[PDB]
Amino acid sequence: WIFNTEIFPTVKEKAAILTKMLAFEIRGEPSLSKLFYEIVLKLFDQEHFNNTEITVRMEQPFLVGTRVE
Repeated sequence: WIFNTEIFPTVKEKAAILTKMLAFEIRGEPSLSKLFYEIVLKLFDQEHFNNTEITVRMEQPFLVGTRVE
């Protein structure tokens, strides 16, 4: 979903569906959370001075991602 451009009309729906994936470490699933923080890290990889993300990826899962043991 995230890593391509299409007629999906806004990126806030991608943001709201990806921000829900912070329950993987709360419920106790390490592998799904590892994949999720890998794709958040890849979203921050292909950006130097860019907004290929939306700015809520810099807000919640980046900051929780600096804590993930």
